[PDB]
Amino acid sequence: PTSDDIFEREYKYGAHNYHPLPVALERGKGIYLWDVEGRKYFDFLSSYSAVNQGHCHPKIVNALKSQVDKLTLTSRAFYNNVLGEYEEYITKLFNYHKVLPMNTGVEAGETACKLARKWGYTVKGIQKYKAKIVFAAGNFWGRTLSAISSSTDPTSYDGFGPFMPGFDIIPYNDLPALERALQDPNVAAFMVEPIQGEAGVVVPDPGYLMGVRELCTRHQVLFIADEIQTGLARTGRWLAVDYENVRPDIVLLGKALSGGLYPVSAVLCDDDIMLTIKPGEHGSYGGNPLGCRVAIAALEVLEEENLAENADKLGIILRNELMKLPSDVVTAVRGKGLLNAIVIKETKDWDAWKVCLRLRDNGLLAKPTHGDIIRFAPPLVIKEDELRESIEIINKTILSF
Amino acid sequence: PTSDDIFEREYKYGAHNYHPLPVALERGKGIYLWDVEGRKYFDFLSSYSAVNQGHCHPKIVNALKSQVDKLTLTSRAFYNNVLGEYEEYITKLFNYHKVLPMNTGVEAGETACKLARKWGYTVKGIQKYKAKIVFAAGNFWGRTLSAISSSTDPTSYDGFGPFMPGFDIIPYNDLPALERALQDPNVAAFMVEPIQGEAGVVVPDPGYLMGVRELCTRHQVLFIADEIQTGLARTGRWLAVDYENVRPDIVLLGKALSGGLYPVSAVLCDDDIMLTIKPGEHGSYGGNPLGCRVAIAALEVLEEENLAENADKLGIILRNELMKLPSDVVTAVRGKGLLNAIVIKETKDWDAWKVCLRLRDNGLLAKPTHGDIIRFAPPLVIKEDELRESIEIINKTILSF
Repeated sequence: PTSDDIFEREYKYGAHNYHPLPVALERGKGIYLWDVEGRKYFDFLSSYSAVNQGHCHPKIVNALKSQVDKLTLTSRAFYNNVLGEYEEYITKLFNYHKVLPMNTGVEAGETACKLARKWGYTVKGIQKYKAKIVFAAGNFWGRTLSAISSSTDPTSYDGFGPFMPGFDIIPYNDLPALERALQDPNVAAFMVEPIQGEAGVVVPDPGYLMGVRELCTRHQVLFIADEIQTGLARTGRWLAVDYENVRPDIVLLGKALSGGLYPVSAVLCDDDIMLTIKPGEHGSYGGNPLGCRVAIAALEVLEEENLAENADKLGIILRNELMKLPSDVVTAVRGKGLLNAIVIKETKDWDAWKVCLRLRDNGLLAKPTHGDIIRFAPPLVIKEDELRESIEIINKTILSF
Repeated sequence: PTSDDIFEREYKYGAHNYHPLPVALERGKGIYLWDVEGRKYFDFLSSYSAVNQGHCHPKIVNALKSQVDKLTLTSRAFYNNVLGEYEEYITKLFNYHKVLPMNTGVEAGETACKLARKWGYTVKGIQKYKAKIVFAAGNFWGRTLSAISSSTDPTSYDGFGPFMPGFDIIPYNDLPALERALQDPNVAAFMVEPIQGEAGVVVPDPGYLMGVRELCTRHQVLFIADEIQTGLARTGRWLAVDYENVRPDIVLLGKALSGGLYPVSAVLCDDDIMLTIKPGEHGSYGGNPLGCRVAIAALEVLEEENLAENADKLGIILRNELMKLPSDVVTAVRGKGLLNAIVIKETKDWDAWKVCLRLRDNGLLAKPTHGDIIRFAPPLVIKEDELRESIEIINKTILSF
């Protein structure tokens, strides 16, 4: 079964909702992926930060193998013995009272919007169904009807309406725009990524998150920080918001929360928000004992291998080296920790897709995000010499055009 | 760590979005659950049909353990070697051209609504954002803002608006009401459960699904059958719709699709619907190689152990025996296969909660659904003598009041 056969079979029997980079992977371990032909690649996407710990981390694998023989799912009609250990662990780790467990990132975002609205009505005193949520242009939090109703990307929402009302959109990285938007007393929450991943690793200016915190507090608005991609050591801190020492009202986690072994996501917040949802009023596989064992292990790997500090150090090296590329062809380099992107001067001859095809040819896997943006985001377990070898692949590729 | 300690820890550190039956489970195998005190229970919920194959089926466990060491997640930016084998398998099994993989049931329902709307606009020719979707009262398909916008249960939507427009609701089990609703040419789809699970195992009348098929065809409306709970042998056929030999336009699968080992869900339909979504326009962990290995195994267990035929035979026995209970206390018995429920004459002295507490005391786990409905739904691997022992527990419990 060749790579072309894999491409062809999916084309026959699977929906056409993606056009992946033409490479067919069979095995992953740490920073490396192997295709069915046996070729070896640096993984410079890390499954959008879901494998921050590297592919198939043995401690996370071992947690899954141990728990799968015991109990994998009771549903929340009953209690399982694991969920509470995990809740105590993660809430103490991030210093919120409570966690609401879900499965995918978009489910955590949906839960956050529901909390915001219930809190708006029952605590802030907004009149029923006037509550607003404000989002930043370029945000991405998944693909339900609600999440695409807050999107400014036409490919995500065009042809899928009508849309969820009550969602307002302002520019990213713009404190006067947030201040203006929050003059409306019916706003219940502002949801924002500390760095916008799918928009192309858009890093806001120093001080933006501090201003977001202050403005949300000043106007009695919940600050929801979406760290589903940026959290869990990817940017060089436990949360990307830690760079500005700000405490969001709601923090969303996902992706790396399982090391890529299981869909686990989390909504963290204090009692005054969490308990506006009463028994029977929300839920989901959420909180199952298998995913909880996996996530405990995945978090322990992050702390025990000091991956945030490694991501900080190596991300400095990565951005410094990438800035040595010619401004003729690479027009920007941006990122924090090991979440980085370059922008290429797209001609009609070359574009980010062709660059990623050639990087693939040269043993490195990256994906383009808008026709001129390429993300460079290897697992945080990468070592300095591996990183420098990968950078030289990048340099060879870009300078080969 | 006692059962009371487990209750207490979750109360401290977890959201209060459930009030589970007070029992703390540590181990599951086949039809049985064990709590942390070591007590043994018949599982008569089957995690809402996610463990149709029984808890921890060894073939599904073995598929997970084999694949977790190889590769668990590349994301859909690249191809993995497993997804296509699974797509070919499941599409050939249910005889649709294509599958769109997702993770949770509500994500499959969201995908279905998105397909319906895109198809409405781009194929049926509905004007943009006039498309309607019709749902049946009592439907349940999860807890996103969209799904609660179609709900008629106030606890699911009250305090969480404003709501998704374009969703219309008619009575269940009512062909004249569907016919009336479909006179509107802007209706793109009707979504319906062949038996409504969370509503209390509401079985529609013989011929309802045939009439739904005919009316949807007559009026150029997509018939979306939600078999996330009813499918995969639970009701005694591969799909609950097979009892009426009808072919929906979209079939949703979930829950048992993984044997409870992994959140896997599926959207099945033919090219003329599926391919209205283009690359970049929808997605998600969806289609990851670990979940695909699990789901292949889980489907093979269903076919190889002939669980649909077992569910049919034993469900006949279960309903016959339950009907022997006095009409003074049990006012209805309903179900197909091993998806069944009883309705109890709730006084102020007794209610379904107290019944389930006592069943728990007597070694059987069931959950109440509306204050007077108790579901009886053990895994399909149950044997006749185990089923009769469980029935006698039910009889002892109900007659003890």
